[PDB]
Amino acid sequence: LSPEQLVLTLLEAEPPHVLISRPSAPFTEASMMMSLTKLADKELVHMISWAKKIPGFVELSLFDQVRLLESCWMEVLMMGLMWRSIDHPGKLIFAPDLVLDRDEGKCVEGILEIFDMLLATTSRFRELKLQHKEYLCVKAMILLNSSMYDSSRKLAHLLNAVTDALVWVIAKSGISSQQQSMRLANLLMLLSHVRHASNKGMEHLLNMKCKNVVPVYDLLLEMLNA
Amino acid sequence: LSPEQLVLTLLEAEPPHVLISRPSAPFTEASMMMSLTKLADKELVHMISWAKKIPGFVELSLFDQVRLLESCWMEVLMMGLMWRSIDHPGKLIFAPDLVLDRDEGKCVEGILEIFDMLLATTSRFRELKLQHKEYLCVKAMILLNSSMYDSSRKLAHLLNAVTDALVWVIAKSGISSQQQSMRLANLLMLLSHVRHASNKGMEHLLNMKCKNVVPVYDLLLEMLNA
Ligand SMILES: Oc1ccc(-c2noc3cc(O)ccc23)c(O)c1
Ligand SMILES: Oc1ccc(-c2noc3cc(O)ccc23)c(O)c1
Repeated sequence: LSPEQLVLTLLEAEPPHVLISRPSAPFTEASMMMSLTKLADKELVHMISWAKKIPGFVELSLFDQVRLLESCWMEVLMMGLMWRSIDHPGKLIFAPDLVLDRDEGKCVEGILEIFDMLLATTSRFRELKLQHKEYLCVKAMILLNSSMYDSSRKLAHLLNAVTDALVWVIAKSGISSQQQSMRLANLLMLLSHVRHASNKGMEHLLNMKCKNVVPVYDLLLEMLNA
Repeated sequence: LSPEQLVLTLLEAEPPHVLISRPSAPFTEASMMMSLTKLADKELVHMISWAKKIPGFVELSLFDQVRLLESCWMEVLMMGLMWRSIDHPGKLIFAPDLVLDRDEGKCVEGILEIFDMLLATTSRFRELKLQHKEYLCVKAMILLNSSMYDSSRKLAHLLNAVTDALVWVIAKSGISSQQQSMRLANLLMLLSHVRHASNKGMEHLLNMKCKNVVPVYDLLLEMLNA
């Protein structure tokens, strides 16, 4: 399985876009939290289908597959969120029909700081001129590398193959050899930012759940608690 | 500055280790916290001199300097802890006479979870055989890549010089171009985990401050509230 086939497959596995519209009424802390959670919940199903299409994921132990998923879902969602919002400064494209403005975050306590984060990070990928093929590779890496802790070996092999796919895609651009290393370094240092946004969001979401301001759905309730 | 000279500036920037010792009686939740917040607080004074000795940091604006330090302080402390602990598996060398074992996390509510992370990441650096020069570059990249932001171009420039320095340090090993790209991605992917550990560590510390188990007072408090 060459780095070329792996990217091809990643493109195929791309999860389709989830559609969600704005509720019929001015956004209240309640309506917003519901819109985002329902959206996240629906997305989580597609992520799982995406993970399993990644060569070698299904071959990992059952408990590691869920360990990697429970650990990276917010990161993977916010990275998808960023790619969508890349060409639209100041906006967050949660869905084709759900494009919140920065200031619109002031409708939910504390989420405004999270919107700024996602916006700045997205702004950073924008300046980097993030390519679609790099995004696909970067997204798959967040998954395989999300968890700290015969199966560990396969994982190692899997992250290795994906890293090799990013390198290759980067090289395909025709830029300097010295630039290949700088760009690789730049894309990866942004993973800490994506990770930081994910940590903060989950904190926020968890507290919304405790403040019981939002009911939980089938699958998302299992991920948050983890 | 050429890579080699930048790395020497980084070496000269390395501050002394803060010495602390095991308290009088066995560890109480309160004394253990007093020990950790006491250690951090004294290390922060050293971390500030360290950052000021990094090429270009003092040329950044006053507010930027503080923004970077407030954003990454914990990440930097944990990374140094990892370096000091890299050769002693199962132990966290907070200081020469403060070597806690995994099972000593059970003295504080919720910090055992953090210890495990800290040891897993350290263990990760150990298997990659992290060389001192690499350690120096990564710690500096953490400070410069911390915040999610004329003085703006000064940073991406600063950061790029340290990355180039790391890129050089890896090349000096003489390994394959492919292995040079893999080692860089593996070292950089780990920054995410460090950031993650830093995030939990602070949530925990902020929580303790509320339970007032830890009397986080001066300097350190300025780093937490932010
Ligand atoms: O409290 C919350 C709830 C949802 C999010 C969120 N961020 O990015 C997203 C991308 C999605 O596709 C679906 C939900 C989110 C958040 O950052 C905080
Ligand atoms: O509540 C707390 C208090 C201190 C720490 C800590 N982690 O790593 C460290 C490294 C240091 O050099 C000094 C303090 C800490 C923590 O993770 C949670």
